[PDB]
Amino acid sequence: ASKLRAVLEKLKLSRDDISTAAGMVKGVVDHLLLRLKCDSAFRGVGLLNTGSYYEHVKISAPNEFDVMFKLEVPRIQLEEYSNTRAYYFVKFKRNPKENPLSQFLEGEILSASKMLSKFRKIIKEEINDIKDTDVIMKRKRGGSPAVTLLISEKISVDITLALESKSSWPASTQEGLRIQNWLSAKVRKQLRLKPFYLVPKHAKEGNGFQEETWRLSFSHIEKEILNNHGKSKTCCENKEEKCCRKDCLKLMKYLLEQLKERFKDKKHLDKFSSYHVKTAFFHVCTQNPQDSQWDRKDLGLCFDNCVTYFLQCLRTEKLENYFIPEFNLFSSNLIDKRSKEFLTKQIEYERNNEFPVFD
Ligand SMILES: Cc1oncc1/C(O)=C(\C#N)C(=O)Nc1ncc(S(C)(=O)=O)c(-c2cccc(F)c2)n1
Ligand SMILES: Nc1ncnc2c1ncn2[C@@H]1O[C@H](COP(=O)(O)OP(=O)(O)OP(=O)(O)O)[C@@H](O)[C@H]1O
Ligand SMILES: [Mg+2]
Ligand SMILES: [Mg+2]
Ligand SMILES: [Zn+2]
Repeated sequence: ASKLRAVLEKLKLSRDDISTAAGMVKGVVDHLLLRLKCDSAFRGVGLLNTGSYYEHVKISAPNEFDVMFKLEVPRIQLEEYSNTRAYYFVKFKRNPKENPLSQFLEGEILSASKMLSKFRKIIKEEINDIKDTDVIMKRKRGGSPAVTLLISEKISVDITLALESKSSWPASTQEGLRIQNWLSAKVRKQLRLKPFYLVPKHAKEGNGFQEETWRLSFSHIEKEILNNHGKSKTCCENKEEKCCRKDCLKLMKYLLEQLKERFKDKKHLDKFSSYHVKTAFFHVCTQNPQDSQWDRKDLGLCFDNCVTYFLQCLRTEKLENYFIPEFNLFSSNLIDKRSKEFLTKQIEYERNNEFPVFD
């Protein structure tokens, strides 16, 4: 109640930190975007600002920014890899015109691993010829489609290549985005007329990866929803309509960040990410579609609703991707049962003890 408000106060981003970080990031990102347009493959590349900073749910410090370098790929033909619902091979239809991505084809399949290698290579060469600014590239991770930069040893920038398709969303999405009773059927229809994205994250094949696979991304839609999040079009535009939706997501993010920090050397929580609590939070929005169910005065209850839904997800080992219902973020394949039981026990103790990990 009063204690949660004091936590939200401490999580607020400093105006001075925002001013310095926003300037540093824009300078680096604008430069790379310019250099990439100069390569034959990446002529159409455009910027999408995404994740928690641009959703206004970043907590503590503005020290991690996300951007998509998107690229329209006309006449795309997707093939689902192995019923995984989220991972696809990219092929092309008949096209008289030369394909600008020819260099990355393996037979008829656009190689995610080749395209990412060149993307990463270009960015690497380019961040040397930045001289005015201190910028290094961190080592490639199999988990992330992103190239990660560190600016002035303090600010991380994740850049993901993203193919843009203006086609209908794949069939795996048909029962996703259950926003009809919250944001309206007409908004669901408008969002589903927007493009979708594919990022070069590869699917599991036995011991390793199917290195040519891409994964669906709806980061653009997640941002649209968080920054236009009410049943009322004037939600949070006036003092009579201040909801606690973003406050509840910030508190869930802080709960996980604090537990991950406390066990950062003991492995049990390494497989959990902020995307787990972001996804769970969108599900609680579907369950609680009225702005009256997110009144600022009910912060403690609204936060409890998010905590108990997340606990139910851990116990049942079910957390659907918000866009792709048959994609289980909490499957055995991804997170072993012992890790989920360990997180459940820490979160139960926090809920039973008024969240001492916040104090
Ligand atoms: C960059 C950027 O800009 N827009 C989206 C975007 C972007 O990151 C993604 C998109 N679209 C995305 O899918 N990222 C991703 N996917 C899986 C994972 S994991 C290893 O499966 O947990 C992670 C991830 C890995 C390590 C640490 C961490 F914190 C997160 N990250
Ligand atoms: N497993 C995932 N599946 C799909 N999209 C993901 C996944 N992980 C991350 N993303 C997308 O990439 C964005 C950036 O991810 P990132 O890990 O930086 O988290 P975030 O939402 O910015 O929150 P924070 O950085 O504060 O933890 C997410 O908001 C989401 O749209
Ligand atoms: Mg982020
Ligand atoms: Mg990131
Ligand atoms: Zn609101």
